[PDB]
Amino acid sequence: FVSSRRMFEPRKPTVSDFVQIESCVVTYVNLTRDQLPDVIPDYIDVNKTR
Amino acid sequence: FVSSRRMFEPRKPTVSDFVQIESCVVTYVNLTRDQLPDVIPDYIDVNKTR
Ligand SMILES: *[C@@H]1O[C@H](CO[C@@H]2O[C@@H](C)[C@@H](O)[C@@H](O)[C@@H]2O)[C@@H](O[C@@H]2O[C@H](CO)[C@@H](O)[C@H](O)[C@H]2NC(C)=O)[C@H](O)[C@H]1NC(C)=O
Ligand SMILES: *[C@@H]1O[C@H](CO)[C@@H](O[C@@H]2O[C@H](CO)[C@@H](O)[C@H](O)[C@H]2NC(C)=O)[C@H](O)[C@H]1NC(C)=O
Repeated sequence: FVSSRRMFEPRKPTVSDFVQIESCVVTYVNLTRDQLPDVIPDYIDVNKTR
Repeated sequence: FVSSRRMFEPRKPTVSDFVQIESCVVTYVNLTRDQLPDVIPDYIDVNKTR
């Protein structure tokens, strides 16, 4: 869930809401190809659509 | 078109500028999926593409 830090406004995540980062860190939740759409309903699997 | 709240700089909107919302309200514009490409040139109908 994503919410304003000031105001609790829980919300589902968005693909555009995120940015890629060069390096992972130990605090990043582990995730897989299949899991990412589960976390992000907005995900687009180009490999599968192709 | 989307433009600054402060001033007038209109341009076509992008799905990247939008977000899901839990609750619809009667103020919201009724819309159809085929209108999404019409409303947003940046929308993609994933199901039909599949
Ligand atoms: C998320 O992943 C990082 C990266 O570690 C790898 O992936 C993990 C799922 C696990 O298989 C690690 O053994 C892999 O090395 C995790 O960071 C690891 O943390 C453990 C804790 O002791 C450490 O032994 C590993 O060396 C770390 N991995 C590194 C440094 O590459 C992390 O714990 C995973 N989970 C979360 C919630 O971030
Ligand atoms: C969009 O669709 C909704 C759902 O039908 C419309 O909401 C209705 O509005 C009328 C107007 O008084 C109410 O009587 C109904 O109770 C509403 N139904 C709901 C909220 O489920 C809405 O008018 C349509 N148009 C717009 C611009 O939202």
